[PDB]
Amino acid sequence: ITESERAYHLRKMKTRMQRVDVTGDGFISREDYELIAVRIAKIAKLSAEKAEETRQEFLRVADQLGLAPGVRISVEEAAVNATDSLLKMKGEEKAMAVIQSLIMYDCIDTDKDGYVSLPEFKAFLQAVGPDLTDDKAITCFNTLDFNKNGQISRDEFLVTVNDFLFGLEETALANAFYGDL
Ligand SMILES: [Ca+2]
Ligand SMILES: [Ca+2]
Ligand SMILES: [Ca+2]
Repeated sequence: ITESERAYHLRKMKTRMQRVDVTGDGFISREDYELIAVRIAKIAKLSAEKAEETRQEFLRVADQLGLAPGVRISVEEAAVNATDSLLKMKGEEKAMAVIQSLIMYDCIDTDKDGYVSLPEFKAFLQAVGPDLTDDKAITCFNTLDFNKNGQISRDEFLVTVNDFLFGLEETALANAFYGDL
């Protein structure tokens, strides 16, 4: 792994943590996960029943990540610890990290039809990136939609996640993920 490779990977990890920090305090906490769910519910005009299910799902992810009440990790620490951890992983641990990431797929799938639609992916991207234009969100969606069938399936999401977490050189995939480093 080169110095340029490591720096690229850190840029990706910084993008991830800055996008997740929707509260804008320079930390990652369960408040961030809750706000992303709340914003998705507004953007996607979810019913009150679906909005609460989605809020609970995001908080469950916060719980799985260890973001208990009062726990806050700086975006700087989060990003550094991510590049360090992920770049040390061998094959079996990589595979598990990728499967684990699919919990985020399920969160974004708010109608639970097992696919991520354009509305669902757009709601997610604009929840974490309020500055991202409708056009750019569509571009990001089209990047993940490998077969151009109008939905992001779990296979498409998974191969994208793998490149985002472990990729060492620039791709359109990694840019669409959050998207825009
Ligand atoms: Ca935050
Ligand atoms: Ca769906
Ligand atoms: Ca597709």
